[PDB]
Amino acid sequence: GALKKVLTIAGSDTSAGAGMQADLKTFQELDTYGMVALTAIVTMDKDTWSHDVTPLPMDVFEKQLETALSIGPDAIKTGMLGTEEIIKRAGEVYEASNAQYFVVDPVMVCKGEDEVLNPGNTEAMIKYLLPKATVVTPNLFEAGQLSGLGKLNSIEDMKKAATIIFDKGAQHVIIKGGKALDQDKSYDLYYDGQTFYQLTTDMFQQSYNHGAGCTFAAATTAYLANGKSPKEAVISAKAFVASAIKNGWKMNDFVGPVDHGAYNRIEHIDVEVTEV
Amino acid sequence: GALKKVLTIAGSDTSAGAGMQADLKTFQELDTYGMVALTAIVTMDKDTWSHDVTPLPMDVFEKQLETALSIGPDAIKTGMLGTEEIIKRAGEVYEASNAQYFVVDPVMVCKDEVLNPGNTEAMIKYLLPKATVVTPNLFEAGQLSGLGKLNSIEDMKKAATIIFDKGAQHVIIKGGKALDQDKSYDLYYDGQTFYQLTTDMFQQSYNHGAGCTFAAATTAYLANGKSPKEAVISAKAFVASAIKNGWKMNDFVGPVDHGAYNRIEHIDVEVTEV
Ligand SMILES: Nc1ncnc2c1ncn2[C@@H]1O[C@H](COP(=O)(O)OP(=O)(O)O)[C@@H](O)[C@H]1O
Ligand SMILES: Nc1ncnc2c1ncn2[C@@H]1O[C@H](COP(=O)(O)OP(=O)(O)O)[C@@H](O)[C@H]1O
Repeated sequence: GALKKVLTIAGSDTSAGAGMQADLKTFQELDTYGMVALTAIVTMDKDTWSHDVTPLPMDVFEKQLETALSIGPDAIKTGMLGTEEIIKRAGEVYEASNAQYFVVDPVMVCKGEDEVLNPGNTEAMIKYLLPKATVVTPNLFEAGQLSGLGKLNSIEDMKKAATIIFDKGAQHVIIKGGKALDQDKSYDLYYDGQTFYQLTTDMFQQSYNHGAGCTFAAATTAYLANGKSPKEAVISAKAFVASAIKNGWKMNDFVGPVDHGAYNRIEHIDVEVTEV
Repeated sequence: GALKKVLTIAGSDTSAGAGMQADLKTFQELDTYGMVALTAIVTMDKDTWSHDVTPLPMDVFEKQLETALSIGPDAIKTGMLGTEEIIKRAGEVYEASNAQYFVVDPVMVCKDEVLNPGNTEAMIKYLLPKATVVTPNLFEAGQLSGLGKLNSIEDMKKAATIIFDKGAQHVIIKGGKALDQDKSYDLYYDGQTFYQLTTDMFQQSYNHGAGCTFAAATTAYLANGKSPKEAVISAKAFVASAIKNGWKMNDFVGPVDHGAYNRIEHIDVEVTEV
């Protein structure tokens, strides 16, 4: 049958490792028809790599959503969304569409590493996106914010956060451990409301991992669209991103992206799956 | 070795078949590191499919170029560029970069007339003399050459000569549906020899993004080390498969399948000196 239509709602990462660029790249690697409704353009200073976020006007955001809704996505992913207004609209486009899958990557920006910048966006994601999400994909910080637990440091903490987030309406929860968990291996925790699954790969180099989160969530969405269950989709996504990470490369002294095409071009990576 | 970094200077096609979307998708298919400096956003009315083109401000355009230049592209493609100002800056950024390859897709909208011939003039002045490859369709080639309507391979040879002499190192004029409908003929010229490139003419219903995809593939193939002639032949094969495997999105548009070459099938290109 036809390619599945997969929409991301996200900003442009000019460096092209994260943002909508990671999304579209990943959708393409996974044999789906990628689409984007652009929210903002992120650029980087040539000397410091300091970010500058330029919002797109709401009129143009809405016109893009109108076109995408008309086309009719089979699955929708949200990336980093910067305002309450866009968060609310993203949930509404999903609800208006005939998409069967909604993957929410609840991206938050930090003022420390234990302090959120812009707590209002967290409340808006809880209010508008969690109750709609097929899969929500917080990192360890984000999971602590969504759950209200604060700092999480263990699989047991992640289980508690997943329970809470599920109870807030997300159908499936994957709490990424990854670098933030800082163990010998890379652990994530998947929950479906009944069983907790720990997903494990090797922990690869950490220097060039830009776009890992976006890519994981994008892969999850494409795998869902192509007919994997949420559990299978997150397992497959972890393999996909792990290869991308292993094969990350140095862009400059400030960043290096994952290699989105590594899973297909270079190597598959094994994922261990255990009940916890 | 490292992925080649390939930048497109292009707008967003919200429908995702053409524009920067086709470019990034094609770059990815061809095992390069795709990047975009966005010039504009094109949206379509849900009921009539009427297009609205929203230019992006020059300040955000410049911020993107600074980032992309810092990264350091190995190859740059230009897509549909809306203003003489942008056309000029695109050539400048190529020269400022260490990129070895510049692929200019001289996209025009036919309104033997364009909306603003000043854009054609700016392409001639600022882009053609920097281009490794320029990739006009039959209409665009008439405009760039000053010949108007082209009807034949012979006309295409004249237009290719004129465009080459305006300073493009290599010229491929796409005939496609405009020229004939039993086969899809293109004319490649390197200043020395004229080559006709041929595939079968495939379905014509769902061909959205074909031109962008062709120029994007040319760019990636040059970045990955194919000569200009081999790059354009490979690009024609790549897009031929994408066209053959095109599909209906809605009543208004049917995109090419950018991944068809690698996932579905290759298509051989017949090459003959003419
Ligand atoms: N260096 C690494 N090696 C292996 N897996 C990793 C690594 N970094 C992250 N991951 C995995 O990549 C995915 C994305 O992780 P995420 O936590 O979103 O990235 P970040 O560290 O930016 O927050 C998760 O599946 C996570 O386990
Ligand atoms: N229906 C078709 N069958 C086979 N090849 C085609 C078809 N339509 C276009 N082509 C080829 O696709 C490429 C892009 O052509 P074209 O669509 O003329 O560019 P443009 O969109 O800029 O008009 C060329 O190599 C052309 O020969």
